[PDB]
Amino acid sequence: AHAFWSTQPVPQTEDETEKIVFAGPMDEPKTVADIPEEPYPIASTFEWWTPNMEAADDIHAIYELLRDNYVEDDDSMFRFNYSEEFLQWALCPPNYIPDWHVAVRRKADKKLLAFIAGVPVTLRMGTPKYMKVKAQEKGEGEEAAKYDEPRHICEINFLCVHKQLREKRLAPILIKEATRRVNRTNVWQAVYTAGVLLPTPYASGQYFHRSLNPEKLVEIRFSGIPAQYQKFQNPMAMLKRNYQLPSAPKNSGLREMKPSDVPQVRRILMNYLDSFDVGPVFSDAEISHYLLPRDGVVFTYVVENDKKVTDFFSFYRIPSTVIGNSNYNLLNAAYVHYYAATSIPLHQLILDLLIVAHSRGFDVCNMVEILDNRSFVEQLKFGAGDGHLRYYFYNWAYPKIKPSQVALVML
Ligand SMILES: CCCCCCCCCCCCCC(=O)SCCNC(=O)CCNC(=O)[C@H](O)C(C)(C)COP(=O)(O)OP(=O)(O)OC[C@H]1O[C@@H](n2cnc3c(N)ncnc32)[C@H](O)[C@@H]1OP(=O)(O)O
Ligand SMILES: [Mg+2]
Repeated sequence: AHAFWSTQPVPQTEDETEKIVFAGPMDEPKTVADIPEEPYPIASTFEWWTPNMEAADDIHAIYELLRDNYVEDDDSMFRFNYSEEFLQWALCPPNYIPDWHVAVRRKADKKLLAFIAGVPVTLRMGTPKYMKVKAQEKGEGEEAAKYDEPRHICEINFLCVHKQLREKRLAPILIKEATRRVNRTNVWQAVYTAGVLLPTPYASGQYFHRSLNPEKLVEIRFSGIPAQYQKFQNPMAMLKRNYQLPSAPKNSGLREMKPSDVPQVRRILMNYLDSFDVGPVFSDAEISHYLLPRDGVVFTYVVENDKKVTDFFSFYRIPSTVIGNSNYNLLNAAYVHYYAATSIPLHQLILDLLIVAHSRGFDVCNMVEILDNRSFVEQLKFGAGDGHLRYYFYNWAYPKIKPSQVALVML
């Protein structure tokens, strides 16, 4: 059934995954000198290209590929429209490796046909808590702890093959060439997410959506007027009423994050993320990059009490193209990013996220049920959507975990 994935160092079935008791590698330990130094062969009408993320045209090329060919919902009504500013942010974190960004161009006209991106991430990915307990019970604690140290790996995103080149087996060639470039830098695991089921996730969760401009969401058929709002004489005013929000944040002490906040946000986030099995470790430079406000891209607020940062939240923007509607072209969505609460209940922190997003013109707030996101779904009127996000590793055995034990937000 899987001509390419059956060749790769990943768990092949759920049955195999339910047998995994320790974290660790799947593949032959290899070394850098064993890996081919030459790019993977590709047909003579194509060429490999390494975009220059400091070049505006190169970012534009990648932008147009993804605006016209990247992921859609399952009914082909919405397609992501990541902005050029967001791709420069997401692709160029501290100490990014230019060669981990891999593209195929048609050699004739230099048309971008395919793309995949890798960035560094420092991930805790040792054996999870529930499995470490079984280990203790069998007298296998040392095997179970072997790979506890945070590891410097590759996070993969933005895989895309142009619609005219679909189902020609171009994606496996792009994946093999990214793997080669990453293994040439002495990194042997990756982490990625997908909406589709592939062999084989270590965690899966639903997406949730909090309506901020319900009249537009209904108009573009992102949501409907739900059948129950029919027993009512007037269905939309009632829907607006249901989702209305304050005009200003309710936490006194909330403000935008500034550079001098970086070391306090680092400490409070790192302490919070320790409570999850799988999660990133960020330096001060990586907190600056991922969390300092950037117009149109990432939005971050802290709660300051007695001149100390005690809580914060962040959200990022990804608009979607609305595939043909006469009144609207764009869905403006905010996505819950990292957060940490120490002074107030998480629901009261995240209400201010919704208030800020709504006053900044966002139509919906989205999240996956990772972190402690399930703890504010009902009070903040999030509803499950039709999608899921599945988390995967390349070359890493990992016991199945709940999505509430995952702390890596993927952009
Ligand atoms: C150590 C470092 C390792 C670095 C790498 C780690 C691994 C990273 C892995 C990538 C993580 C990406 C994370 C994200 O960005 S997920 C977002 C993926 N992007 C999209 O959905 C955009 C819209 N669609 C497309 O652009 C194309 O349909 C894609 C490119 C998805 C497939 O193109 P196409 O439809 O033209 O097909 P093909 O004939 O060329 O190839 C068919 C083979 O491709 C396997 N397939 C299909 N979908 C995916 C998928 N999402 N991840 C992995 N594999 C996938 C499929 O099972 C089959 O293999 P097999 O079933 O026959 O065995
Ligand atoms: Mg193809």
